Amino acid sequence: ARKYFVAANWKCNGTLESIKSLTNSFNNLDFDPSKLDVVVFPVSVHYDHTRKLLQSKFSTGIQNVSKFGNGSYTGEVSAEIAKDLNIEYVIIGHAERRKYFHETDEDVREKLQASLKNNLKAVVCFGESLEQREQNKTIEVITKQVKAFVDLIDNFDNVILVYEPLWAIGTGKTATPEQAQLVHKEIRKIVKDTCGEKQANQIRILYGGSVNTENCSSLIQQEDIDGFLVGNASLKESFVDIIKSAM
Amino acid sequence: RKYFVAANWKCNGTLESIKSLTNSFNNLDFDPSKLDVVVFPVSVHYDHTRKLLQSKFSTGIQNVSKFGNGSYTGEVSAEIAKDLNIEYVIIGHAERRKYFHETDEDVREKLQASLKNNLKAVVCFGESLEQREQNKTIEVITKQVKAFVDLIDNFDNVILVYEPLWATATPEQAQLVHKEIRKIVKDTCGEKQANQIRILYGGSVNTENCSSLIQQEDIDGFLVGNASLKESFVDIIKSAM
Repeated sequence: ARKYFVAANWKCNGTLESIKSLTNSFNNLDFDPSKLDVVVFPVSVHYDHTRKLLQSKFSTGIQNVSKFGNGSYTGEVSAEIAKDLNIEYVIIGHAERRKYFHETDEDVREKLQASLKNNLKAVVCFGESLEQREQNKTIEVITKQVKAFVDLIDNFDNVILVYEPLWAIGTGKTATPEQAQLVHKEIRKIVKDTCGEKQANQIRILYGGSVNTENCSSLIQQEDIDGFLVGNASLKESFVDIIKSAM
Repeated sequence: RKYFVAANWKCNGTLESIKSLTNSFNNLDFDPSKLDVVVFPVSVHYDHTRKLLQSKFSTGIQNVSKFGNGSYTGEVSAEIAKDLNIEYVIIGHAERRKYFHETDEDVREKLQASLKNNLKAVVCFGESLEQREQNKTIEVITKQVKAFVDLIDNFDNVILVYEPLWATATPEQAQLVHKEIRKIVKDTCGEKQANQIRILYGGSVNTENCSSLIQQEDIDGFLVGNASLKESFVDIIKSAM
C-alpha cells in the first residue's frame, strides 16, 4: 500500500482573509498524517501565514524552486533557503511554467537535483499535448520527460510524480479514469524499467488534470492513481471532500 | 528629490542572518521623510524581514508577475502584493532578463500591473558589453526606457536604475549615462518630471566607491547587491545622508 497523496495547488490566488478561513475550513477535517499525505502549496508570500494557520497534520510547500543555488539570481527562491525555512515540498515542471516561462526538462532535472541536495520533497509534473497524443506519441514523450530526471530519485517516498494530461486542459477534450489509469500504468512501468520493481511500486503517481468532487472518487479507485494535484477545486472549502475520497 | 538607497539581497539569507543584519540596520538613525531606504528580500523572507525592520525602512519584492491572479503556478501578482501592503517591486533586473528571458514587453506589462495596484516600481535596464563596444549604449537605453516610460504617472513612485551589464564603471561614465537617461525623460515626458524622477546606479556599489558616485549630479542613489548583504551597508546609506 502506497500512502495516498492529495495536494492543493492554489496557484496565483488568495488574500490573507480567504486563507485564514479556508485554512480553518480545512483543519476541522480529521485525518491521520501517518496514513495519508495532504500538502498545501500557497503562493510564496503566503507561505508563513498559511503554515502558522494550518495544523501539523497538513504538510506545506511552494510552487516552484530555483535551479541555481544561493547567489545573484534576483527573484528566485533556492532550495537552500527553502530548507532553512523548513519548507517540506516543492512543485517542479508544472505545465504553466513549461508554457509561460519556458521551463525545459533540463530545468526540471536541475531543480530536482537542487531540491534533493537540500533534503526537499519534490512533486514533479509532466505530460503530453493533444497533437503528441493524436500521433500515438504519449508513451514516447512521457518516457523522455520522466527519463530526464528519474535517475536522480534516491528515496522513492520523497519524490512524487504528477501526470497532467495537457491534451485535456483548455482543449475541449476530457480524460476518462480509464485513460488516466492506462497512462499511470505506463508511467509506473517506466519507473520499473529504469529504477526497479520495488521503487516503481513505492512511488506515488498523482493525476494532475481537472479534479473535483464529482470525479475524484472514480479516479482514486484506479490501481495506479495514488492521489491528485488539485488546482481550481483546491481554492474551495469543498476540497475537504476531495481529501475524503482518498481517506 | 529624495535620495534612494536599495538593498537587493537577491537569492540570499537565512532566518538567523536576517535577524542580525536587520538589527544592525535598525540601529542607524535616519529620517524617512528626507531619504528613502528600501530592502528587497526574497519572497519567502518578506514577512520575517518586514516584522524585524523598523517603519523607517521601506520594503519590497524582487519581481512581480505580468499576469493577474489565476492559473500561473509560481507567480506573485501585484494584486496579492497590494493585499499584503508590499510597497515596492523590482522590475526588469538584468538577471531576470538573462536567465528567465524577460523582455521589454514584460517590463512594460509588469509596470502597468504594479501601478494599477498602487505599487512603487524600481525599474532596471542597461546595455551589454558588446552593445557598448559598438557604441549602442545610448541607442539601447533609449529603446529600453521608451518601452515603459509613458506609463509613469507619479514620478516619485517609479524609480529608474541604470545597471551597466557590461561590467567596472567609473563615476564619469555613470554620470554621462544618467544625464542622457534624464534627458530622455525630459523631452519625452517633461521638465518637472525629469527633475523629479530618481535615477539610481545599479552596478557594483560598495563602501569604497559609493560616495564618489552619489556626488554626481544625476546619480540619486543605488540598487546595491553583494554589498547589501553586509552590516557595512549602513555606510553606503550614510553616503547619501
